[PDB]
Amino acid sequence: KKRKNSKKKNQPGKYSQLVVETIRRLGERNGSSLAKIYTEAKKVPWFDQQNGRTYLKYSIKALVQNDTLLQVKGTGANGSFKLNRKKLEGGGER
DNA sequence: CGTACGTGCGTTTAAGCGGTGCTAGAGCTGTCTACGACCAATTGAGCGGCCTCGGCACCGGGATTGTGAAAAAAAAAAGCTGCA
Ligand SMILES: [Ca+2]
Ligand SMILES: [Ca+2]
Ligand SMILES: [Ca+2]
Repeated sequence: KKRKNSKKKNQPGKYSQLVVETIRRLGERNGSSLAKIYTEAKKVPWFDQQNGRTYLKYSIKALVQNDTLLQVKGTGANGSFKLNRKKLEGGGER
């Protein structure tokens, strides 16, 4: 349907998935923080201890831009990120 | 319940050792006089004694500040549902 419309929607990577799973899994409040999600994110056996935190940082920055996720205050530290996916297109928009 | 610490490995580092070589500077000696003790005479700073009057302790009255109770809202929290 037209040009740059009805697009691929490439499935996110295992860390970007873990960020979303973890945010919903313990999410019933006004925001889930970077440091919070990291705390039991690393409980997962395949999680790369040395870099994982940085991967989760890449994910959250991209998920917010995607409009998959949204920040309650979300500048640098604390941030707090609620999945804003609920009331949206869900299919992508420019 | 989360992870900071303790353990134990293999790998890396530089302390420790014994030695040599060089000389700064610690420390000793001898000399000589500037400086401090000691003294006697002089006298004025600082002592005790004494008097006074204004600060400050104490009081009463009023202004002000902070606390706690009760009632009522805002909010998290909890237990309760069917679905999916
Ligand atoms: Ca702790
Ligand atoms: Ca000397
Ligand atoms: Ca006096």
